[PDB]
This record gives sequence, C-alpha cells and structure tokens, in this order.
Amino acid sequence: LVSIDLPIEGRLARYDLTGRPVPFNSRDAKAFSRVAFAAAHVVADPLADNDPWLAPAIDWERTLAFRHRLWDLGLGVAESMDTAQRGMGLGWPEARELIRRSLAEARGRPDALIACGAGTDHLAPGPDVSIDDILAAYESQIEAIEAEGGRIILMASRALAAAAKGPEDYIRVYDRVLSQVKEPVIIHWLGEMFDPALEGYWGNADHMAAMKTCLDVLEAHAAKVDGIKISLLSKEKEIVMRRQLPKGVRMYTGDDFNYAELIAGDEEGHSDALLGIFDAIAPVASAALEALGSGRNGEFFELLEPTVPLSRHIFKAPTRFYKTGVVFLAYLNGLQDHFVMIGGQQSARSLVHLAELFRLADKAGALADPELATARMRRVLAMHGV
Repeated sequence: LVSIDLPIEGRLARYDLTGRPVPFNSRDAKAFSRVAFAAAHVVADPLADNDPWLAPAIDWERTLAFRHRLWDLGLGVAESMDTAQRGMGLGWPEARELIRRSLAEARGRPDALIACGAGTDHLAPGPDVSIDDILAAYESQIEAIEAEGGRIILMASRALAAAAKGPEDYIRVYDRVLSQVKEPVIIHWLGEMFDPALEGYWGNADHMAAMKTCLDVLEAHAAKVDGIKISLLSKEKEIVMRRQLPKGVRMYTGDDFNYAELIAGDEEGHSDALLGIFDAIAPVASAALEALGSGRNGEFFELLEPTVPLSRHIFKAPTRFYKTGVVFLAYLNGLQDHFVMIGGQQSARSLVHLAELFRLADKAGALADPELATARMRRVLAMHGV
C-alpha cells in the first residue's frame, strides 16, 4: 500500500496508488497483427557544459538503451522524429548522428525495425529560399540516411510551407523526392499544433482540401510509399483518409488521442501505428498489440483504454510540450536518472500537470516500478518545496 501527497487546486491531497503495473514482457513483432513504431525520445546529458536552450548535449548510452527497450518489446523505432525534439531542440547534425548510432545498434540485433526521419530542418525558412534549395535539402538528408542503410520517414518541410505558392509546388517537390528515394518511404503529415511553422501544408489552410493534394501524391508514387503518418489529432480525418488510400499504402496513426479506436479499426479498415505515446507506454502497447494479434480484442481494450486518458493528458494543449510528459514518464520508470531535457523543456509543464500525469500513469498500469516511481515523484515535489 503506497500513498503520496500530491498537488490539486493549489492544495495538497492524499493519493493512494491503485494500478497493477502491466509487466514488461519481451516480444517478437510477429506476434502482432499490426505494424507499430514508437517515436522515441532523447536523453540529454545533464553534465555537459552546454547552453540548454541554445544547443543540446546527448547521453548516447541512455538514448540507445531506450531503443533496445523498444526493440525488446517488439515495437519498431521511428528515429529523430518529432518526439526526439526534431526541429524544436534537436538540430540536423545531432539528428544525423542519432540516426547513424541507432542504425548501427539495429544491425546488431536480429529483431530491430527502424525508420529514420528525413527532412529540411537544416534550412531556414526564407523570403528567397527557392524550390531547388528545398530539393537539395531533402536529397542531402535522404542521401545521408540511405548511406547508413536506413529506411526513410519523409518529414514535412518548414521552408516549403513558407515558399510554396500553392498545391503545385508540393506536387513537384514530392515528385522529384519520391522518384529519387531508393526504398519505400513513410510520408509524414505533421499538424500545426505540433509545429506552427507547418501551417497550411500541401497548399491549403483547410485540412479537407489539403488531404486531396496529399492523396494525389500517394497515388502518383504508390510503389515508393510504404505509408502515411497523420498527426492532425482529428480522428474523423484519419478514418476518411485511410479508406481512400491506394493498395499497399499503409495508414500509420499519429493520433495520440485516438490510437486505441483507430488501431482496432472499424468494419472498413484499421490503421497501423507510429506514435509518440507508444514510447511512454511501450510495455502496455506491446502487451495489447499481442492480444490484438491473438484475435483477443477484449483484452486489447482492457489494456489500452486505461492509457488513453493518460495520453490525452500528456498531449493536452499546448500540445507541442507533450515530450515533457513522455520523458517525465521515462524518469518515473527509471529509464533515466534525471529529468533534464534537450532545449531545457523539463520546465514546460506545471508541477500540477506532472502530478496528474503520475495519477493517470498509476491507473493505466504504466508505472513499471510503483515504489521507484513514487520515490522519484517525492524528489520532484521536494525540489518544488513540497
């Protein structure tokens, strides 16, 4: 019986932990009936002589240990993605290095699925940045990744969102890029709540009309496109899109609010998964993907539905700070020994939010080690003078 006093409404109240941790169990992806990636976070080095809001310092050992944890659970790894703070703390040089190390770890394992974010993030949006400049940016990163034997997740581009004079520029850019990739790609449609500089991507401010342009690209280069990850957090928009998708082009859900419903699917289809939440609830997701693969849909929901409130909390407005809840949860689970983040983002959620995160994590069976989680929460409260 573990109990802790936690902040609610300016005051402090008893919370008794009541969750049964879902036990960590090693698993092979073949036990699943879905293709599931976790977009994995980065562990900062808390001893480096960096300026924390200006430039990052990474703990490689701790960062790579977390990729192995994901591979162990059968989950794939989506590297240097939005969850690894790409474009918002993690520059291209550090992203390229993380990609390089992770690929090398992967080849060291029989069971390591991994795909690497390739984009434009080394290029500043500019009033005279050209389409050619943008193609050069994409191919530069794409070639860098392919040289390390990586499959690509094709990221949305900040410079293109600012240079594009309509839908036709997206068509041309993705036409050259996709005809020049060497292997099937997963296209990433990242919404503005995650990246405000990706405003009106595909050439329209309206998501329903931007969808049209996006669908057109996938039709045009279907063989070169393994899938699309949508991160708009609009569940109706995903369902409508996954039904219009070409033969052999997968729908990877990016919807951390609605993943359980979407992964299980409807009477028309399901979607696969490429989720930042799968990082934070890795053990549970694994256990549930196994149940789903065993046609045991009841246990799938029993395991996953309790995480859903935790997830909605972690990704709540302002949503771009979800990474804080993810790394805080890693810290509670002892996957790292500190709560220091690239960009100094440990501080982007209130204490009240971190305490609520702890309760929802408890009730979702997402605290692997409740006693350790509780001690760590206590150290965090003490630091805040509680």
